[PDB]
Amino acid sequence: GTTCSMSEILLAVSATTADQILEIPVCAGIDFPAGTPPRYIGAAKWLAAQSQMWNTIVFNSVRITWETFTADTTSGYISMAFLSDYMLSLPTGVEDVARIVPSATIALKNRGPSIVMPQNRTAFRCIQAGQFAALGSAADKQMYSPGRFIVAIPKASATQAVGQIKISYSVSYRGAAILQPA
Amino acid sequence: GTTCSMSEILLAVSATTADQILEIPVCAGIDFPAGTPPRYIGAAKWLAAQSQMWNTIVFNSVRITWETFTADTTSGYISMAFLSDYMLSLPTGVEDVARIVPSATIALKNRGPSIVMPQNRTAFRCIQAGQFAALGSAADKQMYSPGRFIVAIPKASATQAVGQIKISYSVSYRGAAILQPAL
Amino acid sequence: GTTCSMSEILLAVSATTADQILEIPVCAGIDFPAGTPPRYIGAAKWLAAQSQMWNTIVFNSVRITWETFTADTTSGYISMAFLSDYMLSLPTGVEDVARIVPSATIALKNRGPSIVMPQNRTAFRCIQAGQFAALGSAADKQMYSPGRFIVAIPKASATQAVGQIKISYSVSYRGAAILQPAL
Amino acid sequence: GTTCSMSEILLAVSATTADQILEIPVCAGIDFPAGTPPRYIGAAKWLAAQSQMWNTIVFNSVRITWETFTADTTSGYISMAFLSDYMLSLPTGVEDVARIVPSATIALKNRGPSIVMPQNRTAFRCIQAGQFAALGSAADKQMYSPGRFIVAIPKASATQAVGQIKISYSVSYRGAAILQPA
Amino acid sequence: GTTCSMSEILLAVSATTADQILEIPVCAGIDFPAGTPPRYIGAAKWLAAQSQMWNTIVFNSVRITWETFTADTTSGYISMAFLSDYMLSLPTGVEDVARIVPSATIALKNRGPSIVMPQNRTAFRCIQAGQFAALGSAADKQMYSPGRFIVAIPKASATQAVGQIKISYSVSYRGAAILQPALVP
Amino acid sequence: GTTCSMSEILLAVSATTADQILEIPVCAGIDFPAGTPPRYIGAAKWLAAQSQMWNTIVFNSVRITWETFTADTTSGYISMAFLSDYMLSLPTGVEDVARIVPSATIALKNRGPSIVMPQNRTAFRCIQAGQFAALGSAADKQMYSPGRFIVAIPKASATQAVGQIKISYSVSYRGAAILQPAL
Amino acid sequence: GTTCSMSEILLAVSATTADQILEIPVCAGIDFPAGTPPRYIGAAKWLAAQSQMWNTIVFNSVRITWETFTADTTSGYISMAFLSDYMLSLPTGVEDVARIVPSATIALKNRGPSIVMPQNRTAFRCIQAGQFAALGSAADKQMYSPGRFIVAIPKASATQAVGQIKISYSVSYRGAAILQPA
Amino acid sequence: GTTCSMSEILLAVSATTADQILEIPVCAGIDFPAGTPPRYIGAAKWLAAQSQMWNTIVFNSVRITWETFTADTTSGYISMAFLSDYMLSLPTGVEDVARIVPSATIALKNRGPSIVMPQNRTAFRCIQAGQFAALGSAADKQMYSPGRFIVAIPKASATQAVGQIKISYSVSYRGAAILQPALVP
Amino acid sequence: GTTCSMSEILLAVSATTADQILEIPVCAGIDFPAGTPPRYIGAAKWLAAQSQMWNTIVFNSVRITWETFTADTTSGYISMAFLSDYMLSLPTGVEDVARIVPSATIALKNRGPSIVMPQNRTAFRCIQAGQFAALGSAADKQMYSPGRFIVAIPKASATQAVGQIKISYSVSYRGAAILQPAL
Amino acid sequence: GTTCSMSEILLAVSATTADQILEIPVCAGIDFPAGTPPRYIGAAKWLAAQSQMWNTIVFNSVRITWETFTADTTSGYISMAFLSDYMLSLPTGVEDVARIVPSATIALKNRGPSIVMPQNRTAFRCIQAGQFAALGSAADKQMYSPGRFIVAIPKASATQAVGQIKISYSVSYRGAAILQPAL
Repeated sequence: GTTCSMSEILLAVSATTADQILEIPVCAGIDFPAGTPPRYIGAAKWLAAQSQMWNTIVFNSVRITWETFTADTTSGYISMAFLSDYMLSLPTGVEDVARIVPSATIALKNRGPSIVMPQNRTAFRCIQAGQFAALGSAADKQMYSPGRFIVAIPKASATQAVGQIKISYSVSYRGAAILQPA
Repeated sequence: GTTCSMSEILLAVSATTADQILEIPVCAGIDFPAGTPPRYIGAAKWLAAQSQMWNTIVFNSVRITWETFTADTTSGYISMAFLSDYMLSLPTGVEDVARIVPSATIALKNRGPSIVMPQNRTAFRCIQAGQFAALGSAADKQMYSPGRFIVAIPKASATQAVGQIKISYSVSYRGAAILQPAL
Repeated sequence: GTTCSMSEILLAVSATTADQILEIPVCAGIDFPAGTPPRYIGAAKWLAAQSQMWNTIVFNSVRITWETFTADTTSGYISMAFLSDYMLSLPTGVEDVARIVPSATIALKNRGPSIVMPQNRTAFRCIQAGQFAALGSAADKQMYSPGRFIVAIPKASATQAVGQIKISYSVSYRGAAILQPAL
Repeated sequence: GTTCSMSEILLAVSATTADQILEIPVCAGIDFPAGTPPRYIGAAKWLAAQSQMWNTIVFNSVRITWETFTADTTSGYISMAFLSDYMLSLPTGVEDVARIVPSATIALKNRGPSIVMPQNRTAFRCIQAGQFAALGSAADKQMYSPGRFIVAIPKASATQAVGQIKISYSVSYRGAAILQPA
Repeated sequence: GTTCSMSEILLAVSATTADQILEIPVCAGIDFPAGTPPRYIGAAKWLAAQSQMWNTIVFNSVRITWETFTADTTSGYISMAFLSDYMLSLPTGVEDVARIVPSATIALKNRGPSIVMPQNRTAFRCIQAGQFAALGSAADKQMYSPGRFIVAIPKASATQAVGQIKISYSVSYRGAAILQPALVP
Repeated sequence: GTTCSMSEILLAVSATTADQILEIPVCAGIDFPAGTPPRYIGAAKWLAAQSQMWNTIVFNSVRITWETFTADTTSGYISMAFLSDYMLSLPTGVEDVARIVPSATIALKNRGPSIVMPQNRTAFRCIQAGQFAALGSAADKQMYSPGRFIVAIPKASATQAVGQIKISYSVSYRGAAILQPAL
Repeated sequence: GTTCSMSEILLAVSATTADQILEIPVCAGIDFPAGTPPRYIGAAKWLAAQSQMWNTIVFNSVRITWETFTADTTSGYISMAFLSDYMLSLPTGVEDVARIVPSATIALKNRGPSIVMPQNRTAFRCIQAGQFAALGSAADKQMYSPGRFIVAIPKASATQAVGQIKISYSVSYRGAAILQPA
Repeated sequence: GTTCSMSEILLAVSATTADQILEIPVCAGIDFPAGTPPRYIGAAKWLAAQSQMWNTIVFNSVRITWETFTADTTSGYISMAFLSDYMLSLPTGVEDVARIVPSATIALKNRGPSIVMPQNRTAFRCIQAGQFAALGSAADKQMYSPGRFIVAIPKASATQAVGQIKISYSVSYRGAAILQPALVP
Repeated sequence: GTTCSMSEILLAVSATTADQILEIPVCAGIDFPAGTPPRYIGAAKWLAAQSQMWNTIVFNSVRITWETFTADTTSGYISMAFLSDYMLSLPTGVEDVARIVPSATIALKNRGPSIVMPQNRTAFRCIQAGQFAALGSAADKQMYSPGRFIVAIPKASATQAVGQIKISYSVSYRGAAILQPAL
Repeated sequence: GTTCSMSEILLAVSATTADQILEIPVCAGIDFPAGTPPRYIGAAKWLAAQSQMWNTIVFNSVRITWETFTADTTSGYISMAFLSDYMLSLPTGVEDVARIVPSATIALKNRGPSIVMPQNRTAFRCIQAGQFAALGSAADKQMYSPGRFIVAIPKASATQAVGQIKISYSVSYRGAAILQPAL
């Protein structure tokens, strides 16, 4: 068992005429959009790979951050938040993602404070994304994940790139084994 | 980055009328016999999968162990050893695997001490088995691996199962990313 | 609530022309092969009985050991290992059980070090073997068990007895109640 | 070997036109009325199950308590006591259970002090209730049990429920094994 | 996240010619008898409401108590107990609820000691009663609850009121959010 | 009263086409197979003799060990374990002796760790083997013995010698007297 | 190896018209009069049995004592003494047992000081009484015993019981084994 | 529970033309020769009575002593000893009672050292003499007694009184209860 | 007077259709099977030679070990033990050598713990093997030796080599003289 | 001058109908069987090569280990030992290699303790195997070597592979020079 820390890109946000309501579950092995039908998005490639090696992972810390490709002219906001429960629905409406125990609206081109997950040190049996997408009930999903990490942006007049979002973490492994998934 | 520890099966040894000279490289991502042509054997499935997620792995510890399916009647020995260099040839002759800085001949059905790798804490950029099999020079291979883990058994009159060998380890990851391998 | 400790037999290993890939889940109440269709094997009779009395069990320690009925003539190996996760498949191939975070190949007639489960002190709601066999998803099974305890031996030319495997443990109960299991 | 502690129900007392003279032996594995012919009553289900797992049990502590389902109108008393010897007869007569080294008459609907067993730290080889009912001489039974726990109530004009009695304990196991009883 | 403490009524017990075998699961959000078909009973209205606001609840303490509306003339007993496991069946027979690790038979009109849950400080993701009634396996239900709280009384010749039972607790919340529940099959 | 310590042979194990399920009670005076009908086996001759002299014996320590006459060719396992209770049945099935609080499967020709009895310092009124075989209920037998010491080996194709098992102990006597046993 | 201590009867003395000159060797395993022809007398049954279990015995202490069944009317003396050498003859004549490095004449019905063996902590390979009676030379016998313990009483007019003599000891064993004697 | 200490007579020894081989078990409640058929002898009346009151007795100490009614003219010896095990036979032959871990031959009219039981502090469930005589196996009897206390004297030409033997003890009770004994087959 | 330490071979064990019950006395000067008629076996050649030089030898330590020539196929056990007394008979039956204060059944091809003699620092007048074989009573033999070192293996279907046993020791001499032995 | 440590194979043991009595001298430069006529066996290739570079070598530590290729069925023992003197003869008879100051009989398929050379820190002028085979008297050979490392196994019914033996060591060099050996 060994410890690890890295800063890595999660997703490349894109403004679009439709509203964007997005959620990224924090499994031991991420790499969504697993299908099928496809679900969730974002993928920290390093983590799934390194964690496909062990057997039990504790994350000491994790954070999500925003970075700006945009010119000052653009108008728009960007909400980020962190549900800790699966039984609840994904909120509909950015007006409603605006309310959370932890939330931010950094947008669109500003420094801005980094969201940080509330502490939760408990062992989490690692699984793969296909495994995780295959799961049915939320009661199942709560076995493997601290909770979905939700991000949302309102519609804009025309599609355009705007900038990456960037996870950072410290995580600690135990128990080495390399076998085929059930 | 997160730490991990597990006990896992590596291979299922089989006695055979030919001599058995076997080597298992210890990459960040194992799962041999990668081809082609196929090379090496053994596969800790959990490790390649968990480690295909990150980007840089340090193994704090690793051990190899023997376990017995055999009845007392069987005769035979089983040598295990750990070369730390690729420039050297695979020894030919079990009589010659008998000599090593670290070695054992537990065989064939006894408790027996577990081989353990000498300490080596340094960062190792993770790669896949197809990647690793594709490598040419040994000078390349030393970038990614601590060193091949060699095991050997002498010939017997008739083929038969005899028992699994079992790796254990503590390993520590950093840097998360999930991308397609270069060719 | 009371504490307890005992050394007890788990299974009587038998060499056979087919390969043997075996797994024994460590429930609060064991006594497999529960059916039906039948699954798993081994049975510490004392534990299921004593633990059918309480309601919540913590195991401070547990170990698995090998003992030899065989004559020296027999050839064969015996791998033992301990997966801590249900989502993963049972490895196929003794060559592949040879790799594990914790593993051994003591075989076939030697003292040999005892496998020991990595520490895991957390409360585990007790259930019965029929209950446990009835469970569907692995995500369910992880509620009640630390993890399956896998053992494997390679094929041999003719069937024969070879020796018992022997669990030992210290375990600690709380909460007394004696009721009929739910269906 | 592990330690344990729980609070659990033992029996549900019922007033009846006949006198009630009841005894509950404290084995390592309880779950009476074992037969046959049936003997004793009460059953802490958790304990027999948890203790069917080990091989040698020491109870650091144990207590018996009374709880009231009854309305104030009801009249009646309830004696509780703890013989430590099997060679002696079950007393006949509640008037005679009234005398003991340790005794109480809490009844029928009052707080009331909890009976507590005098200390006795010595190893006790666990057995099952069918095993225990099968035993003949008292000299045999003293091998496995600290002593019978007696409870008694006088007759009333009409049958009715009145309330549970509730054991509590701290107990400590050693030696793990799971085999078929002789 | 904030802490809270209250004393509140749970149910109003009623003697009846049938035997009464009752169980009240201790969810983060109670308010049974959720259906359908209806299951469980009792409802601490304050708790479900206050806890429908947060996201993760730890109960530091909880107790169940008996209070008497009855005249002295009435005869009957009342057992109270606390299973910590769902895999086990509801005991049948008050004679059998009489045996428990923790139990009492206060009945019917006496002071009587209060039952108290054994300590269990661990985080419990809050859910609603319809959610909870929708759950299938016991293995699911153990995710959300410490364990069912069982109460039982023997039959009597004629139906009548007898008195309330009364929960008390200290509980501690974290994580604020207010969203629509997911639809469990 | 005097103290004593010795290493001594207990039994000479023999592979056989039938399964071998064996138990050796640890009385103050051993020397089984007492009859009749005959029961139990093994006999530390020195101990019964020295202990037929006193009146009350405490054993501070005791261990059981395996030693190998066999050639490497033989296949087979050998389980050893230690029940502390008489009320329980002798397990049937070596697969089931494999599970115990304390157990080992050293077999068949390996160093292997020695089984050791869990500590139990309490006075034990000495009796003879005929006395002990005469006893009826288990509740009687628990007066005189810490608990039966069970050993088991699986069947093999043909009968053959394989090696002695070897008890060792430290024991401490009190109270000297030499009288005829009661019937 | 374990330690032990007990108080135990050795012999039941009997007055007789012949003179009584008696000796009791202190082997690791006593239980004389071993034959044949029979030799020596007295037997601490507990010791031979407990010591037939081990392999090497050291006696830290040992004492011999007198106890009185007799009425005051009886006349007679009783000498007790402890030779440490086998090469010497058994003294003939109670007048001659009267002289010793350690001796007493407690007789016949008095409290009286207990004889005690001079310290001798050295390992003594245990043997049985038949073994010991079989030995020829004294040089052989000195391998196994500290030395014979002699007791003697003068003749009286008529035979009668008079009282037991009573050994006490602390002894310490090592090395456990149970095999047939050569 | 209370402590106690007394000096009391056990038996009145009598010389006789037959050999005398006698044993007195040390139960919590003595008062032999219980029958039937009658067994053992001696009786400390005070102890059975005081101990029929409690429930669990530990004896801290106990001793046996000899006292002389005889004139100096009498010839004879008197052996006293203390077996701690029931599995063993009563020795036959005073010559054989002469050998013991603890023994004495005070006889017949002398001061003489008092025999004393080796220490053994462990709880002993009290029973009555009829109870104890009813017991079958020695393995049963070892539950209740430290061990039989044996005394023996050789034959003499004519029967005569010679003197009492006298127990002394310190003993400590716990647990008070007074109930009818169970009927052992 | 000088001190010394060496590791040396004692005997070369051979499986055989008859049972093997063997004992090796530990004299100051070994080199059995002295005759005649021949008795005992094994011979540490170095020790008799070096010790034929002095006059009084104390052994601070001594150990006996097992080493495996056999293939895994062979079945059989091997008991080793150490009687400290000559008055006792050689046990008959490997089942009976299985019981000892110190014992092991390592067999047949396993690491296995080394038997070690319990401490005994006392001066031992050196003699030769012919001298020692000439001795009659056991009471004589206890003058010169700590005690016989017994080893035993059960019968097998066909004769074959299986491996050496290997003594190790630290010993300390005093008093130098070189004279002809008495008859 | 630099330090070094490695685990390496020495030889591949083979059961054979003849008895096997083998010795491997521990020179600064090994790689036997040097001739002619050929003598000794085993070869740690890495060591001779690395040590052909310097001029004076001290070995801080060295160990020999056994590893099992055999099935449990095989019967046989395997003795390992370490003479420190050349003046003495190679023992004949595995029964006689059984006695040594340091010895083991792990065989044939068991964990088993590793033999270890007694400490001996003194400078040893390096030579080559042809050089060493050319030497005549033992008095010459003691200049360059700590002492021969002997291994032996008893005969078996049919030839077969059984397993490697495996040296491990820490060694420390001084003085660099690369010249042609003297004849």
